[PDB]
Amino acid sequence: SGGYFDAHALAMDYRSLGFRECLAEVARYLSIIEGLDASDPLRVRLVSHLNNYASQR
Amino acid sequence: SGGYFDAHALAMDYRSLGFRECLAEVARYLSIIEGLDASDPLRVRLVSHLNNYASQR
Repeated sequence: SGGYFDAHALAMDYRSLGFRECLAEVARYLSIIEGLDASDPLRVRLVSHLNNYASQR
Repeated sequence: SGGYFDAHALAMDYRSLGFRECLAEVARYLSIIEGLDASDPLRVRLVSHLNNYASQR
């Protein structure tokens, strides 16, 4: 408030970004390395689990 | 360092922490939900890939 900015709260926002960086790598890895397409059961279950985990937090 | 709060350093730590939280959830999810033990090929490759990706950063 006022002339003060909560840079600590801003720092905490990096947690969700780091979490999603890993989520993105999970999707890329499964797709490109493991060769699991967009309809693969495991790929969809795992990535959606991570999405829901992040949203809950 | 110095007499001030370094929000930059804290942000970097939250970023690295968030990435590892996703990695932790991936390992836990595979074990508990998917039922893949610690020596399962897929789980081993994915968890090891992410762990290496993290350290690489």
